[PDB]
Amino acid sequence: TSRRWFHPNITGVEAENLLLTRGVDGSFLARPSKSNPGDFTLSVRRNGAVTHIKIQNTGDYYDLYGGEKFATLADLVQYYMEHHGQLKEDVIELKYPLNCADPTSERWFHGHLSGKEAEKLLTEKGKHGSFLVRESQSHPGDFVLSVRTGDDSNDGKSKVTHVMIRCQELKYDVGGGERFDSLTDLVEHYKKNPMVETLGTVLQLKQPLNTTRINAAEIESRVRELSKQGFWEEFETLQQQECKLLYSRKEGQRQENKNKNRYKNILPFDHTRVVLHSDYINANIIMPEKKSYIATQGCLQNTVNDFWRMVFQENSRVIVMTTKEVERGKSKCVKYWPDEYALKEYGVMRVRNVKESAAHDYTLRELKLSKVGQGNTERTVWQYHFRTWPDHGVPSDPGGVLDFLEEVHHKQESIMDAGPVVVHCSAGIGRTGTFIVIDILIDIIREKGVDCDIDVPKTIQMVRSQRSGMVQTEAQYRFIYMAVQHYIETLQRR
Ligand SMILES: CC1(N)CCN(c2cnc(-c3cccc(Cl)c3Cl)c(N)n2)CC1
Repeated sequence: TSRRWFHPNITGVEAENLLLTRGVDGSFLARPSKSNPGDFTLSVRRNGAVTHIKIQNTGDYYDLYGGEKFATLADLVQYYMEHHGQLKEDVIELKYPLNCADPTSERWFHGHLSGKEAEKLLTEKGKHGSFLVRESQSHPGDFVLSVRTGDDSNDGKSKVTHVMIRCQELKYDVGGGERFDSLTDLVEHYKKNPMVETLGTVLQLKQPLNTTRINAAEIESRVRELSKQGFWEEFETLQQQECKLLYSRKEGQRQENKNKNRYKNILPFDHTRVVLHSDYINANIIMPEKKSYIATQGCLQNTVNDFWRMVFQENSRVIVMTTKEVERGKSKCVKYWPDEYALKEYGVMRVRNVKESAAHDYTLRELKLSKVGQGNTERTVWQYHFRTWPDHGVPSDPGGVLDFLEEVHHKQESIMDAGPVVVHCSAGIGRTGTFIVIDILIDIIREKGVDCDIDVPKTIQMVRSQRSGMVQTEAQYRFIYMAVQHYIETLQRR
């Protein structure tokens, strides 16, 4: 629960020299692979030298070359830090995190801000405990910590306080006392032991100032601002918080459930998993914080029957399939529906394919699900199979996805008693999280209009607290922004 071992702005050479001059045998760090965008590299020191292990994320999961697949870098690191003797060349041990000092991935670091801007933002958007750290324009190389204190203006009950931070010999201080190795160490220190002014005011550092909430109508401008690197800084800052979602996943780790996971390490949270009324399926309920989703994996051969038990149990009437049955040569989902016009039984569940409708970007399958033994349990389940998603990367234009979800939305709305919408791909976190986050953001705009606030990272973080790894890559993070922008332009044209 730390994640100081990730260095977002480090070359392969610098990582080698940091392990050799400030590390020891066992010291490790992770960095984004500059060789290919979207990849990563685990750099470990061993026997007086540096070994680089490749981690690939094409959009579905983190693939540790020579290792196992994970939903987050945090789980990857924790897995091998606790299972000493799994990563091998001769076992290669992860012992000591080489902590990063870069604050460019901290939610509260706004190097650009000035004095007035910091006060204006903290005044207009901030509440009690809202703080931020910026670089001082007065003293080149120093920083300033701004904090708003008071009660939730124009009365004096609240105020803003500026606390200078001096950077001397690679370490930071507030003018006296202890000196910290980085701004993060300084901040985390005063989040526990807040400063106390001479007259009693406690400079509490509750939450960082929110700068990612925007008005939907003004999405076009925020997109341009994030393009000359902004997306990357904002996305890795979201990744920096993944270590705050280390929730219980005991049920998926039982022996009797191990073979129900397409990837043993990608598991559902206990507190949001779908419990079947034998009870286990790798799926989670996603509740936006009326319409909910079930984010789940692609069916294994031995989980098709459980999959339909879930669909029936939850009264789901729509399935969003976002992957071909095979991609890049490897399987991603077992065909769990019968051929057109055919009827087939999956355990106690019975499925008829009434008719298939081919579209440009997807295939629709009108399915009639029922329970064997009782001829009053029949309901129509509409499977929307999106088939035009590239094996590598993301769509170049979001119109296909948006038209796809627009149709999926209206079907769901036309069924009164409908339960959660089932969305799945390979591991059910990458594309599945992308489709679900876009659907959530689009829902808000369609209801409240373009004059509403939306917050992309906050929405992804809220979804990640219900299933780990939702939305996997920066390409998918950027594509979400583009889909929202495209949808906004449609509304403004009509
Ligand atoms: C410029 C900067 N150094 C990087 C971008 N920026 C921010 C701010 N806030 C979030 C955020 C918002 C809601 C939930 C979560 Cl979990 C997060 Cl992390 C974020 N992802 N980036 C500010 C500082």
